[PDB]
Amino acid sequence: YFGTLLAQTSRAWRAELDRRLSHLGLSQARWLVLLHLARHRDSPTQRELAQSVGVEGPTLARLLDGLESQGLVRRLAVAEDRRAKHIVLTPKADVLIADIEAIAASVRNDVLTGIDESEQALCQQVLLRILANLENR
Amino acid sequence: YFGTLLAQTSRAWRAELDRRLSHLGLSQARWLVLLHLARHRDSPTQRELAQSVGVEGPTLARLLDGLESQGLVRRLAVAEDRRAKHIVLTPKADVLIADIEAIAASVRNDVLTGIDESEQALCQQVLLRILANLENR
Ligand SMILES: [Hg+2]
Ligand SMILES: [Zn+2]
Ligand SMILES: [Zn+2]
Ligand SMILES: [Zn+2]
Ligand SMILES: [Zn+2]
Repeated sequence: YFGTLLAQTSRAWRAELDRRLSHLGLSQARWLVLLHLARHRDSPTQRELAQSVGVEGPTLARLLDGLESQGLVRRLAVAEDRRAKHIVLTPKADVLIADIEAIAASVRNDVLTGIDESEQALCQQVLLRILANLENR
Repeated sequence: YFGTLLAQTSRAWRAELDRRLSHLGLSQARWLVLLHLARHRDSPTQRELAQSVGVEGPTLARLLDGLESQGLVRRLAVAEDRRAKHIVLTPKADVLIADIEAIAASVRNDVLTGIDESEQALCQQVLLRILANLENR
């Protein structure tokens, strides 16, 4: 049950990151929204962020209210022809994102212990094909 | 962001299974509880099932109320020295589980298209080490 092994490994890794991030009080998915904002250079729309964070739109709206309440995000227009609200991080958020990335790097280091760089690369190519098979549905 | 590629691939595969199962009206995780019951030979406790399905206990209790309401599961004692409630499938559930497994096999077939048996095996060994690294925390 290949799909089950993938889901279990993914759940275990996100549990471990949620544990290492637990001091930050960023409950529900909220730290994972921040992490994804930190990682893309474009400012996403709500629709784009929900896609990548992996959550329904109405769920993201609640997550975003939380982060916005804490002064970590704003919903803003970003171009003369991008008038919809885009989600942008604030300067306040930067000491926070720096810490979240450092902790996410720590979990990545530790969970990859003992795994060969070539085998990691091969594992990634298998996952990318599974994803293309799904996305090309 | 290896962890992100794993989570995205896992989310895409579970989305696809949820799509193929959508006619069965087994909303929230409920079909995934059934699938896990179908796949283990022992009857799990609530604690065991929550672990493997990947959900908090109180969340599983609601999922289970749903399935129990539909006559798909019972919570029962299973031994003279296993007096706690164990979750058992009903005979009613069998035409249902048969269909869910057939559909889960279809998704597995299709998402593995183009991926070599050796590379699948290698991918699984990488995931198993990541999981052991996490479980040996
Ligand atoms: Hg892999
Ligand atoms: Zn913490
Ligand atoms: Zn992202
Ligand atoms: Zn359906
Ligand atoms: Zn199971």
